[PDB]
Amino acid sequence: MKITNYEIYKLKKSGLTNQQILKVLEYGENVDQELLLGDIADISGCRNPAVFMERYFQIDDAHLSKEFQKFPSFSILDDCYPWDLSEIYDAPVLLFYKGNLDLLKFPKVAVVGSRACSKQGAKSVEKVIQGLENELVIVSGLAKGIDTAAHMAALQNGGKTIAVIGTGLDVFYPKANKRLQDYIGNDHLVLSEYGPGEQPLKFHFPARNRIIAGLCRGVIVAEAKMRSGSLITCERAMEEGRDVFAIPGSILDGLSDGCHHLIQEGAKLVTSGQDVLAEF
Amino acid sequence: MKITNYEIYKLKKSGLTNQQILKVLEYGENVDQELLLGDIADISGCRNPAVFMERYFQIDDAHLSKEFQKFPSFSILDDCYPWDLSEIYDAPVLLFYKGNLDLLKFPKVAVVGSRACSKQGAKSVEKVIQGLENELVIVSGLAKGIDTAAHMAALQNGGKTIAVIGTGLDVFYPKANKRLQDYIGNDHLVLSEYGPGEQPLKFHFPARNRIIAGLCRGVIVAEAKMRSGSLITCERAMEEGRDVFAIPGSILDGLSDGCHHLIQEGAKLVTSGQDVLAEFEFH
Repeated sequence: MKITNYEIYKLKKSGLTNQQILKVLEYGENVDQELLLGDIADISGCRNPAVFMERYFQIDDAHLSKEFQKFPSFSILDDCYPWDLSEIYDAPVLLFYKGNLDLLKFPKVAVVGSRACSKQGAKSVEKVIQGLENELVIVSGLAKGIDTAAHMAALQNGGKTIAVIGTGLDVFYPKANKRLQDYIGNDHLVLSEYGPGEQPLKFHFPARNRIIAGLCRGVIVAEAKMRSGSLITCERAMEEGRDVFAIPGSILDGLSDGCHHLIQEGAKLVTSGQDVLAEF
Repeated sequence: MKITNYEIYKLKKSGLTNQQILKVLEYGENVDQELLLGDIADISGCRNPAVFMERYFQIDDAHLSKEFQKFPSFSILDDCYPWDLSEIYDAPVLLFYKGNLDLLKFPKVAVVGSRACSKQGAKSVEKVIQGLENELVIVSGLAKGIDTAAHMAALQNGGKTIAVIGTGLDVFYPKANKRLQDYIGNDHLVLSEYGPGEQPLKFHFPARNRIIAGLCRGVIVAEAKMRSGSLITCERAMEEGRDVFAIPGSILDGLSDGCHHLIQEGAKLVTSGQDVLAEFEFH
């Protein structure tokens, strides 16, 4: 069989992990993605090949084809799949989108931070983004706090933004961002690994963060704490050889302890967009 | 003539600069500071040797000896002069003091910053000093703002402080800090290059800063603005091979811009006294 983007989705639905599909596609390369089901089951390295195959055969192709086609997609096999993202560990094998794929061709910068951000924190992000002078596409995860402030700031400056989410492209999270998700979803770009109707499950968020970081050469931090999600994203981005740009804060409040730890560990302290641009 | 501490003061009063006296004392070493006036005038490298010698002879020794003896002193020739301060360019040749010289025997850290700091800036300095756990003598210049908060934090913790002033030991600048200067002079140590009745002249402050930095193995910055006095002290401390520990702040205020610039340039970002202690050069 020819492994198409629909087949990649069908393999995920049959129980194959992203790492298992990566092994299959790695082998399938020098054979033009023309592999037998018994070989796919073998190459994948899954526990019970007979269980995977049974799950594959039980799939109602008519009902799955409708589901797969609800939102457009692209895979690691497609030419449009960005270079920086392919280089990461566990690179997403298939991504569903809503918007203009042309945004993936321009230079990108990630922006992460506190879900419960201060008014100070949000202004700091805006100030840094304005100073970027629309030279970079703002990549963030649409969650409450500085993610929202980073999206809004790139929009107001007359530039372009990419959102990457932890739900299906039809589900909205956080509930308040429905309008903002819909807007970027038309004029800009919203990316997701999750199919229609998939819920904001806890594990989807650290997973989604891997894509935010992976898409960009650098990550901008603001108001990150000592054992926060933003810190984990930056520490993992540093491991992928990506630049971390940390915005400092007060040593009294506790809101910027992660940013300060990152700067001590080698990250670049940033005060303006020019500080970010000087490194890029 | 034998160059004594009184003679060093008399040379400063005759028009010789600190660098000029430093050249004289360097040459005078292998001759046990026994040089004649014509040689002192020559070695110093002053523009007009005849004018220096004239001025030296016009000095009323009785009036000057009373002035010199008003407050005790020590010079670069004395055993008590700290070795770290001797290593700087243009090391003070003579220092007048008020207090306990024993404080010069302990490990010291400089604390510099904004004259017009914020309440957050002062609390940042207090937090970092508290975390030092009285392991270091707090060296600062008695200026309003960060300097005052540095001295008070040392005092409250039950620690020791050294003040380096830009006036005479009987002059108080700023006027509001009189009680603090008087107390530091009583229980701690106040140092000055300036003789009795000398006023807070603008140039006295950058000069005084060279001693604050020179005395210590590290400098702590808080709320240093761009093109500020605190930044200049740190940039020169970095040139002298001293560690600079910068306390970060908001990127909005403009207050911590100098601290942020220093961190970018290689200075250590600090959040506690433990962060300072972790990287501090002791012996």
